[PDB]
Amino acid sequence: GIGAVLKVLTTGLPALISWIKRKRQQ
Amino acid sequence: GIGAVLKVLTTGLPALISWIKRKRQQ
Amino acid sequence: GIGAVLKVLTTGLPALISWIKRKRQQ
Amino acid sequence: GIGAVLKVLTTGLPALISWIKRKRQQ
Repeated sequence: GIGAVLKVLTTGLPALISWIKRKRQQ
Repeated sequence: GIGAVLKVLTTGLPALISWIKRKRQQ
Repeated sequence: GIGAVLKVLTTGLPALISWIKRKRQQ
Repeated sequence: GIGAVLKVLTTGLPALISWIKRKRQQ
């Protein structure tokens, strides 16, 4: 439920952002 | 991984959004 | 603040998910 | 666009996360 969602975001969002930026450059 | 973050975007984020909206009208 | 964030997510998240899936296949 | 969604991931999503956490402890 909410708590596991938050925890995935907190940990996993920074890598996602990096990735997406890379992909966009390419 | 991206894969884990990606599954939360598709299922836990939408429900979280609806949650936030409920709490804002309270 | 929160309301503009939500509104960007609601509208913009489905396209983001599609995109990311495509990129991952490639 | 992705570009618009991407800026919200980087600035409005983190603050929203902190918000949710405040509301959950209430």
